Amino acid sequence: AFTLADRVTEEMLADKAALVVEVVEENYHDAPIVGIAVVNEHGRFFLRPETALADPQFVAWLGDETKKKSMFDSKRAAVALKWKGIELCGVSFDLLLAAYLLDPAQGVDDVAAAAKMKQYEAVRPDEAVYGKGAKRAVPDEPVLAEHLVRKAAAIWALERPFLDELRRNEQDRLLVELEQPLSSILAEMEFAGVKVDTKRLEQMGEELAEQLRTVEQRIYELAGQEFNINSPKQLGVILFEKLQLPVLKKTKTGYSTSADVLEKLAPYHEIVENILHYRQLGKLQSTYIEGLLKVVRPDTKKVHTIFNQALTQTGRLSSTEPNLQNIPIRLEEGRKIRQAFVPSESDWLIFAADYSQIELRVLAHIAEDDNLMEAFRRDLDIHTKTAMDIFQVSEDEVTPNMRRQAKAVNFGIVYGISDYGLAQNLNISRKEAAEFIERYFESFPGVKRYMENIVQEAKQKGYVTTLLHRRRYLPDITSRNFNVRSFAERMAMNTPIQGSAADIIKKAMIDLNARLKEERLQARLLLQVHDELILEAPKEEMERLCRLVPEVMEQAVTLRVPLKVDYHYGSTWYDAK
DNA sequence: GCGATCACGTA
DNA sequence: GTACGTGATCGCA
Repeated sequence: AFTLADRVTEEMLADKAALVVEVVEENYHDAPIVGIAVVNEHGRFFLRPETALADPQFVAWLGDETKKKSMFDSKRAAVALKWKGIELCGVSFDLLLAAYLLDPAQGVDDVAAAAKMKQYEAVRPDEAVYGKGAKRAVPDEPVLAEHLVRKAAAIWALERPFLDELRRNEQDRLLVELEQPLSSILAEMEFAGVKVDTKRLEQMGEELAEQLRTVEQRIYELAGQEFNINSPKQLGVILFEKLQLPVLKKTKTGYSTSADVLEKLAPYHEIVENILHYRQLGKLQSTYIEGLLKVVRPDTKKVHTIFNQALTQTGRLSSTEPNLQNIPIRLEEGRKIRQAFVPSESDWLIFAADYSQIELRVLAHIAEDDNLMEAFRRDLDIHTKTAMDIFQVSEDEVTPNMRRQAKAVNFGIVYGISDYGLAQNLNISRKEAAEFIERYFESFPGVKRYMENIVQEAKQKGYVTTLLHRRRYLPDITSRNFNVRSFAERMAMNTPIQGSAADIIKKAMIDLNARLKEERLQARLLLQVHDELILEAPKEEMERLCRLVPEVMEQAVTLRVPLKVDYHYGSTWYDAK
């Protein structure tokens, strides 16, 4: 039973409650709140949002940090309330983040999935209530209210079992002093958003458009025919049947036309380099020009990404609508779209600070490899130093190609890519790649020991852990299938590395947000991008930030090797280089 | 409309 | 054959 309340009453404002502030729009920025459920010691209550969000006692209760609330995905409700001018405080337990720390592979995205983890099933999955895709819709108040009360009652019942397992895993502080405080920082970053110079994007767009139609006209000429260049099937007919170009790699359906195999087909026909150029420009025009323009809010002229904090298996953040963690950087006209991200106020600047080789530094510390640790204590170029060791030469003898290959080995560790993957990246035979790895392990025997020990430890315990006690379970580690076991072994090696880097950057963000308020600076965190923090601040604060931000990031944790931060600022994201 | 598929961008 | 998010095509409704 539950009270479908018409008025907010004193008893709904207990100082501990499960709270549900339901936002059904996937993108919760400036999105409607469809209902409110409160469960506490005195009862279970459903509130209409027009009612509750106009009651000064309820609003005051939302914003009172000493009135503790338990929620599922508090950041969604916090941001939706931010857009209504209302602060949400006192969230002492977030069920979504608790479920994510306990087992990231469950894919827990609604209360029901988390509840299943504890054999609690008196709640429906959200897709059963709301529908899927097109037939998505808010149901009637009786149906809506019951579902919201049931989610709140589940949260109420589930806090204690979740906190108990968290404590057993030594993850209670990880939840309470890292992920939940970070969730507030992320909410504030999303709400603030990034200002976008839509005029320059549209200018870049009109320019790729004229360059696309030139190259595209060239392609039809070289094909002797018009076709959908965007359709890898049609393009595959033209390259491999009409032009008789050799088939170097097959895709599950037909012929691969990846930039991979196309570069190897370029000597055979001038159409290929044109297809590659069309691909590059169309990626930018469609995904980055047209994509970003679609999600700039015309009220703010800002993008307000949503950070997904309970998605990745490694503990990294992901971001959506737009995804600002894949904005081009390696090729120039790609990276020039970062010129479209500007400060949101005049006389402000963009400030970007990034960890230099944080994953390899984490590895040096976890593996305690004396050579790796020396390399970083000397602040060497790690790729040059790896090439020196692998190829047994002095620094003066490292050719760019030796460095490129040492860099690919290092990248292969940081991402745990397969031995077959190193051979594929370096376009070498699989055995040539094997003796590469071997040479590396002879130069870094501590990394080899770490590789072998962490795989044994994963087999033994069932999981691997990061510096801050995040864990990833690896059931596939015993599978009698080779490819399935290899990936699980590679995740055993890579997850403590990537996940520890992720932990460090999140602690950096927490420590930085406190120091900014402590220093009374107007600088604000805007974006985190796996290893980079991006802020905007008044011109007048750049100098204090050049000292402050790298200091906070480097001191976030004490490793056996220094942490190194590079930082830049400029009047756009591009120029913070 | 909705998925499966391919391709590609970042870290 | 790493972590993910997005756009296009395409075949089946």
